[PDB]
Amino acid sequence: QISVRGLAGVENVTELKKNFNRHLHFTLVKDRNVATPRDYYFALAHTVRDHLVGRWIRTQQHYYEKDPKRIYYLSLEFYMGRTLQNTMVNLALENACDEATYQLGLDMEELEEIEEDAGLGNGGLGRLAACFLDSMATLGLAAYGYGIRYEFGIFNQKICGGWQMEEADDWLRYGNPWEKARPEFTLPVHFYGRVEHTSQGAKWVDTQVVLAMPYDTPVPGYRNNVVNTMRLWSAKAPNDLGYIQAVLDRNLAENISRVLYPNDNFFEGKELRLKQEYFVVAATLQDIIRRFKSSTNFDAFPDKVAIQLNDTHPSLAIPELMRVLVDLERLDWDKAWEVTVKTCAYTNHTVIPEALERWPVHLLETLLPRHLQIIYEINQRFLNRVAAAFPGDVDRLRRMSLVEEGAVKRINMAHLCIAGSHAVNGVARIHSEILKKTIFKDFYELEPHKFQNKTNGITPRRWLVLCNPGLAEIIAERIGEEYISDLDQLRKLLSYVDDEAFIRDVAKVKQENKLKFAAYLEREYKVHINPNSLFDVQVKRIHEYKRQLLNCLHVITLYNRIKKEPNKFVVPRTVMIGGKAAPGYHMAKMIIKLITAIGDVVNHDPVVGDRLRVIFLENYRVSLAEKVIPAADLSEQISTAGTEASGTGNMKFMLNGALTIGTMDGANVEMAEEAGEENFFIFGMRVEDVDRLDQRGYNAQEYYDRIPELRQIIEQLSSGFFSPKQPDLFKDIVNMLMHHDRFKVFADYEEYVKCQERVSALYKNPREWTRMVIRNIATSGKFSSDRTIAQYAREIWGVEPSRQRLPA
Amino acid sequence: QISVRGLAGVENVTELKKNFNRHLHFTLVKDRNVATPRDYYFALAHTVRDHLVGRWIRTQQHYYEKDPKRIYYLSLEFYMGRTLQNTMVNLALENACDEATYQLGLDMEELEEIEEDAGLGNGGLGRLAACFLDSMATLGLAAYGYGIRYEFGIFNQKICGGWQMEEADDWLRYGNPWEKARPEFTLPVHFYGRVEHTSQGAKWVDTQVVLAMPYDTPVPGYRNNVVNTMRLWSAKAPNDLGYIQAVLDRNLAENISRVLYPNDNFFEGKELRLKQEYFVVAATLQDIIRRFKSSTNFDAFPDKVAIQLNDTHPSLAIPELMRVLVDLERLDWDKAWEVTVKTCAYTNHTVIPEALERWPVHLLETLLPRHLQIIYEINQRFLNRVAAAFPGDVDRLRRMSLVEEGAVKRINMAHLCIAGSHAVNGVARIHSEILKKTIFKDFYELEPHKFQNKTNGITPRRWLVLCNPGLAEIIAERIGEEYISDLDQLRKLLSYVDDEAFIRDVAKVKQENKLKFAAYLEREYKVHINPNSLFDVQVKRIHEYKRQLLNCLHVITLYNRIKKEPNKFVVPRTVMIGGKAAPGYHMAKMIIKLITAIGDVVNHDPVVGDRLRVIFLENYRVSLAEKVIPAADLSEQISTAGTEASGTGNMKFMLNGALTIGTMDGANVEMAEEAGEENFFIFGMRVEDVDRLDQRGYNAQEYYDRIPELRQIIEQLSSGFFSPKQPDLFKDIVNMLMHHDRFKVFADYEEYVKCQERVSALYKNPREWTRMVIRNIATSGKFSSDRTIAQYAREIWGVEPSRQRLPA
Ligand SMILES: OC[C@H]1O[C@@H]2O[C@H]3[C@H](O)[C@@H](O)[C@@H](O[C@H]4[C@H](O)[C@@H](O)[C@@H](O[C@H]5[C@H](O)[C@@H](O)[C@@H](O[C@H]6[C@H](O)[C@@H](O)[C@@H](O[C@H]7[C@H](O)[C@@H](O)[C@@H](O[C@H]8[C@H](O)[C@@H](O)[C@@H](O[C@H]9[C@H](O)[C@@H](O)[C@@H](O[C@H]1[C@H](O)[C@H]2O)O[C@@H]9CO)O[C@@H]8CO)O[C@@H]7CO)O[C@@H]6CO)O[C@@H]5CO)O[C@@H]4CO)O[C@@H]3CO
Ligand SMILES: OC[C@H]1O[C@@H]2O[C@H]3[C@H](O)[C@@H](O)[C@@H](O[C@H]4[C@H](O)[C@@H](O)[C@@H](O[C@H]5[C@H](O)[C@@H](O)[C@@H](O[C@H]6[C@H](O)[C@@H](O)[C@@H](O[C@H]7[C@H](O)[C@@H](O)[C@@H](O[C@H]8[C@H](O)[C@@H](O)[C@@H](O[C@H]9[C@H](O)[C@@H](O)[C@@H](O[C@H]1[C@H](O)[C@H]2O)O[C@@H]9CO)O[C@@H]8CO)O[C@@H]7CO)O[C@@H]6CO)O[C@@H]5CO)O[C@@H]4CO)O[C@@H]3CO
Ligand SMILES: *Cc1c(COP(=O)(O)O)cnc(C)c1O
Ligand SMILES: *Cc1c(COP(=O)(O)O)cnc(C)c1O
Repeated sequence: QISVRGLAGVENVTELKKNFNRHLHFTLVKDRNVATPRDYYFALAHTVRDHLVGRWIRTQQHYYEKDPKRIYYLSLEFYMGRTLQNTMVNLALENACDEATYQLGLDMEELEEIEEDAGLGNGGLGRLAACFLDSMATLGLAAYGYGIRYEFGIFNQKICGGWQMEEADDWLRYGNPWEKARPEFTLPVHFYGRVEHTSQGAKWVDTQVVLAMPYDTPVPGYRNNVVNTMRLWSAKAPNDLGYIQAVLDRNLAENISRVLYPNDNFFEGKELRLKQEYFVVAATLQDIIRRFKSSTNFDAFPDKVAIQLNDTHPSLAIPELMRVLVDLERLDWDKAWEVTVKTCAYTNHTVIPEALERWPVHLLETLLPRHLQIIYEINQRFLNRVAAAFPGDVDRLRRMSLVEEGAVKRINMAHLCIAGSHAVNGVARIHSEILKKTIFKDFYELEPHKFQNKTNGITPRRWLVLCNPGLAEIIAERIGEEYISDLDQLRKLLSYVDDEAFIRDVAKVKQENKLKFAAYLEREYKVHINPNSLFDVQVKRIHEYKRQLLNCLHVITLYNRIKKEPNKFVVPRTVMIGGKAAPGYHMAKMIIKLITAIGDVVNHDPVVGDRLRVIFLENYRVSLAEKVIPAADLSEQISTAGTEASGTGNMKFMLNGALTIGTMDGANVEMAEEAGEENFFIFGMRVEDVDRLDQRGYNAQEYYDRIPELRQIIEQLSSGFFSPKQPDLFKDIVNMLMHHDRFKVFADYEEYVKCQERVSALYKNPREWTRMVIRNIATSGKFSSDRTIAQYAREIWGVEPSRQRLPA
Repeated sequence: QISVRGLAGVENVTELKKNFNRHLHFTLVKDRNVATPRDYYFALAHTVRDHLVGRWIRTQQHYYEKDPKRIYYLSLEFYMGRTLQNTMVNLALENACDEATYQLGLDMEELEEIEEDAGLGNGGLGRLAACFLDSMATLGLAAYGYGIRYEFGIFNQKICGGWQMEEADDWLRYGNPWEKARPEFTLPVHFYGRVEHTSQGAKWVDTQVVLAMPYDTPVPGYRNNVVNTMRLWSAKAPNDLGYIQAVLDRNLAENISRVLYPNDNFFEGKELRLKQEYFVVAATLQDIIRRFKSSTNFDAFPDKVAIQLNDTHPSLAIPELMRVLVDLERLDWDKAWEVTVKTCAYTNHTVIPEALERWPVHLLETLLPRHLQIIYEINQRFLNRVAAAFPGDVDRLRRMSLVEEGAVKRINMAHLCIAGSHAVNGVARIHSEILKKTIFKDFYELEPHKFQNKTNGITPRRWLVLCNPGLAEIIAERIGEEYISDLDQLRKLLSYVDDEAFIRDVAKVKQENKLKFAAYLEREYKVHINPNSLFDVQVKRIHEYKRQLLNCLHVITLYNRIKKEPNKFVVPRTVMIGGKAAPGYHMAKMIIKLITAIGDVVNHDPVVGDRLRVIFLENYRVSLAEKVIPAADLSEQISTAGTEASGTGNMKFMLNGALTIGTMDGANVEMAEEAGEENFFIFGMRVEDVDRLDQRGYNAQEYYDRIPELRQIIEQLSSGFFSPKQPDLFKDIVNMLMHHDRFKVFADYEEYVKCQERVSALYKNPREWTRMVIRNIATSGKFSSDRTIAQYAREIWGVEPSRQRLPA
């Protein structure tokens, strides 16, 4: 059908159809007369999977022969989403399969919707891991993704009475055709026990043992025949056992890989979570070393191994690597430490205090006794270095210690990471500067060379070609298909900004996406949106710093203004807000309720008509993002300046033809810088403005007294205007806004509303709106994860990326 | 290589080899240079599996079209063993695969040993289910085996210090290629709740829900292209959910199908066990009814459905069927009951009191409230019938009640079964007569027509062709291969009893089996048996009624006699005793220890040389039985008369060329009757003898005082002769033997020892021993499960078996 979607081919198509039938018959054991749609999905999934195996085996074969430096990406999260379509795209089988399935009388799109999302992530951090795997494979790097195979990923969100209800994400129920169990690589992981000191050194003994079984999932590069591996560990109990109970208690050990903690940028010092962090770390390292010894001095270890820590979650890799080298390989501490620092690198993802991992000493003391001793030793030698560089600065020592004193002694994992890594990077220029000027100022002054920046990016394969084939096509029609793996080329579209034909096509693709999505809402959610209105969407995890509330205030303002002048003209808008709230985050759940409550009032007001609709996008996840983003006109990125490290959703919207309204926060700064501030809708306080507001003191009351429209909104919330049967339902919201708002929602209200008016004014001029859109798309090249990965490779891992196709 | 093993074939072999490679490449994702032996086993397993699918789909297709009466075999146990070789045999692919694997440079036997046993059974009862499935498929019956898919089957037994150590049987760890998950047939099962009475009748409400997911395993008939199904249910928690714990608590619901209770002929009133019994029953019935409505009056239900209860374990099918018909389909009680009785049949497996299921009323009251009411109602109407037939016999009423009074009110499930079934059968003639004369005398007098006998049998496919191809061949060489599916033809061998060539061949096959097994013991168990000695083996679950102890007394006698006259000649013997002891059955575990203790003394006595060896066969199971049985010369079947309902191991030994020494118990009676008492080594008390011994009173001391040799043995056990470091280790054994032996071990000692001497005398005459052997094999035809199943079909289910081959 469309060019960028691959060639069909007589032989190719008849080859797929026959294999589809082989699998339906032999693999699923069924015939066309009893086959269920799920059966069809599986037949196709196995057929496509077969085209990966040859390349997967030869790629892993290639690395064994050439023996290149290996990149190990450790993360407790891999927000993969669906993989059927992504695999077809990277293999160029999309049109062929579409045709073959067509001839077999089946709609492929219907079959793809049957696939369960691999929701092994919470949000930004886990999606970055997923995009990185794709880019690493597309750039020919010998990379391995390592994490945990959770039986249950992020929970499925259902709204009842306007409230969020959590449901277990049993994604493995019908089976996963993409994974391959490798029982022969099972390894033991130790917990508890005690440390024994002998003549030969320390000995960790009397430990409880848990087995780690790996499941490999293929990761195809884009049209280069490279297939890397993502290895996920699963917890199994040893077989070595009144009798019934002993057998049933095996579930205790296997609960380690049972469920993903649903926290987004928030620390929970639970034991189960620590066990998970050590489990993935211990099993991965043994696999790493094993693979290494098959190439005994570890002096060459750093030249053959690079270990990237995605946040502090896998920070135990540092003391674990030391333990093995010192306790097992018998290297001397200093040599061991040199090796450790040279192979490990750390990526920081946030600056908010509640997200920092600080594990109680008593917990590490019981669970990982030897690791605690190693951490103390690391701390000792590290503070000796600080003391020597900054003589007499006793305060600096307390601040830099990996150990935090107080009622409860804790270990600061972020400090552990900085000390044990040769590189520490932020995820956006502004975030990286803040790390050097605030949070890690002391460390930066001690070792300025370790700190770097690596602005995040997204993969143009899944986030453009896959989710917006219509836009990918009209772009390919003018500049070719090379940009798909070299997004910078998108700049060439800059000379089509005045092209009438292009303007019409870009505007038409968007319109089509909106129509398709507008229908989607009625089908599986029976709604009533007007596809001619402006699609105003804010989708991301629900959090106070994200300020979904500021968005809510604007929506209530629009409503009040309409009611004030019913017969005045206003640009119609469909406001969509979606995202999951972590269970137990009360405020976050109150916000979802408030949003649905507003929709309940606004959506049923005869006077408003279809000029304003408020929709809460239920169960937001990767597969839903692939749908709503291509259909958006306005991207809401309004976090208080200095709180959103980088953000990646913002890049998704820019690449897909939506305009951005946001603060100078995270990557927003670099995006506006690339497109030109005039092509961005920037508003609100900048970082410094937040700073001198705190020094002076934030008094929300001041804004309430000076802004009539704001005052009215607050009075409506308090009086029960949005909760008739429960007048004080939102007393907590108002209370927080008026007396304890850490994120200064009122401070940016006026500027936000005004900027929103300029957005509406521009939407009234279709041609100019679209021309600004073209300028955003044309400059979104920098935000491709290919660029990001190429920088990590050259500036951190010390390996050269290659686009050379591997033999077919 | 051998005739009965199928034809190779040019096309056939090159077709297997290529498919073997397809699977190794595409299914296991590997190449010959990294493939592990397990990988090879799986490639072959998937290849063979592919040859089943066509027939499996057409067989199930056939039944749908013809719509024959369906047989549902309910059992909580299916002792399947390995299925790779069995499948090849029934498909006649054994030689072809052997050749194809040979050409690929692989030893098939080595690959078969990699397969895990499906140990979803304890012993006799579960193996009978397995043999029945094979026969039902071989006789073209539209039969379905229904049970539970236990994550952990019978535990693996390991001996340490002479003691039994239990290990979890994690048989699904590497995966099961034979099963097929059918998520679309998932059904809900209810527990707890309460009964609500309305205008429309009773309503079971506020129940906890557990889902039942089926996994189908193919069951191939012998060379007839029929492939039946064994559907095993797995417990899953519903998805409808502080947050972490709720997710982790899902394991509570899923623990229902986690492990098989390891009890052999012993009742454990545990809640988990009851839940298992209802779980398999409720899910199976819904499946049965669903399939029925697709052929609404249930008057025809009994003509289209037969439900066989393997013991009382699935007895809840009776009140469950009533519940559905009355509470859901709204039929009137009497009609419902007529239907129930006509579709259900019950098979009794034992008469020992400790095996009878008596569930506490309070348990059924909490877990299955409505079922308790239905049982009470059934009991009421049933006793009204007894009262009418036996006016004034108040005692008879108490005895027959399904409800047993006392400190704790219980429900007698066996009484429930008799009342709700149109047929009740014993498993051996003598066992069935005992049911009518004792245990169920009252029921028999009330309804003599319900009671029947169906002597057990074993499948000649697995128990001859598969485990003893050498014997199968030399027999086929003279009478053809028709006997494999018509064992009666084995009688034709009766006219070869004087044939010199046959005598030499039969004796040679045995010798070969003994050599192969004698080596096996050294390889994986590093032992030292003499293959020229008589193989004396007793393999079965360890139990006091089985009297492994009587065997022990004989072994100690032989030893003491040798030590008395060291230079006297005695026929050398290798005594093998194997079997698992249920955990918590103290006495059973003491017996295993005693056996190993004897071996420790006997096996290291220089004076004994290799004239006497005592070996304890570790981890006895189906796959081990297939090895030791073909190699045995003497089969020990010495249970106290009247305790072993039937036995099936006895039939296995007879079919494989071993002579039998045993009591007139269970099927032993019918076997000796078929071969002729002169060709059997019968000894000990008969049922009546046990009876007048009890009436008089059993005084073990009397035997101890009158038998010098017996006295010496007891003194040795007490003095610590077999436990030097622990003098009173066996004080409990002696105590039980002397004061509380329910099984009268001493009563049969003298006769047992003497009979054992006649066995030795016969072994000294090779030619005559072998001629007697031929007479046993030649008459073992009656014990084929094909005969057994044909009788169930005609006399109980009302369906005609057929040997007609189904189109290929
Ligand atoms: O594995 C090492 C030890 O681990 C564990 O210790 C951890 C603590 O439990 C944890 O609380 C935290 O320590 C913090 C501490 O609690 C806070 O009080 C604070 O401490 C600062 C203090 O307030 C400042 O005064 C200053 O200390 C200076 C000190 O006053 C000054 O005298 C000098 O110190 C020199 C010593 O005087 C001199 O004897 C010599 O010390 C040798 C030592 O003899 C030798 O054995 C070896 O150290 C051994 C040690 O002896 C063992 O006891 C064992 O220690 C472990 C603890 O038991 C654990 O509880 O093993 C050690 C091996 O490393 O080597 C020493 C020299 O390296 O030289 C000293 C010169 O440095 O100068 C210091 C300047 O630092 O600073 C203190 C730190 O800011 O803050 C602490 C950090 O948060 O973390 C501990 C692990 O780091
Ligand atoms: O669902 C039915 C009931 O279920 C539950 O009851 C069970 C008991 O809990 C459990 O213990 C066991 O019962 C045993 C009992 O505990 C023992 O004591 C013993 O009882 C025997 C007794 O010792 C003997 O004397 C003899 O009883 C005779 C009786 O003495 C004599 O009078 C005559 O009985 C006639 C009645 O007199 C007459 O009124 C009439 O009864 C009607 C009844 O009116 C009508 O409602 C209906 O029965 C209802 C009943 O009324 C409800 O209470 C309800 O009963 C349930 C219990 O509540 C549960 O606890 O529902 C019933 C619906 O079936 O129909 C009755 C007639 O069928 O006619 C009677 C003529 O039969 O004769 C009897 C002769 O039997 O024998 C007793 C039994 O041997 O042994 C009991 C069995 O172990 O089991 C109970 C369920 O079976
Ligand atoms: C891209 C993405 C995110 C990250 O969004 P931000 O707005 O940067 O927080 C979160 N969830 C999903 C499903 C995503 O696709
Ligand atoms: C045949 C068999 C049994 C039954 O043996 P009996 O001696 O009748 O109790 C038990 N276990 C296995 C493994 C069997 O093969």
